[PDB]
Amino acid sequence: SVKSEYAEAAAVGQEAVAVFNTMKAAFQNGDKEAVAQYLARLASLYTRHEELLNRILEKARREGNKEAVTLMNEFTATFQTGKSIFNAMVAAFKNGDDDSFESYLQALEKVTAKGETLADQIAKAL
Ligand SMILES: Nc1nc2ccc(F)cc2s1
Repeated sequence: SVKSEYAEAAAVGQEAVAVFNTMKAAFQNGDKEAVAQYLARLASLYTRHEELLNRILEKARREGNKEAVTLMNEFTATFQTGKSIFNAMVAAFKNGDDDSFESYLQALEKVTAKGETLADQIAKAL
C-alpha cells in the first residue's frame, strides 16, 4: 500500500539521519576521507528518498487523498530546502571551507528537525 511505501521511505530517511550523524562526528574529528565517503553515501540516499516521496505524492494524487497531497506538497517543498542546503555543504567540503560546512550542517539539522511533525502527520493521513 501507499502506507507501507511511506514506511519504506521513512526508513531510508532514518538511514540518512544515521549516516549524517556519523559524518558530523568524522567532520569534527578531521577525518576528511571518511567525510567524503559519507557524503557520497548521503547523496545516493537522498536521491532515493526524494524519488520514493515523489511516487507517494503522485499516488496520493491519483487516489484523490486531498489531505495527504497537501501535507506531502508541503513536505516535499521542505525536503528541497534540505537538499539545497546539503548540496551547499558538499560544495563547501570540496572548497575546503569548514566555516561554511559547519553552518550548512547546523541549518540542515534544523530544517530536518522542523519537518518531523509533518513527517508523522503524513503517516497518519495516507
Ligand atoms: N531534512 C533533510 N535533509 C536533506 C538533505 C538532502 C536532501 F536532498 C533532502 C533533505 S531533507
